[PDB]
Amino acid sequence: GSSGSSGVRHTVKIDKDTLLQDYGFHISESLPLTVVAVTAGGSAHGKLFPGDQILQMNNEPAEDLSWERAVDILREAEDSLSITVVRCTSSGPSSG
Repeated sequence: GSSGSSGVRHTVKIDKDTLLQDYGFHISESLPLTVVAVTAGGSAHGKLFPGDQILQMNNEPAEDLSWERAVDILREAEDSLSITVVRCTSSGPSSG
């Protein structure tokens, strides 16, 4: 019975750019890896967005994985990076 927050998980791949010298999107140094910025038309264009919470990185549990560890996964990824995030929105109390 795999069920929970409305937010659905979306597995998207990423890659480093030759001009932006980065994987398009960025990540906060804090423990709770949360998309801080998402290039507009780069590698993580659309695939990700500033506000989501990383759930998996290169086939690894985010819970037992912190920014520090992720920083090593972002570089390790040579061919591509299998990053997964959730898509949840404040629905309910939202008033206008």
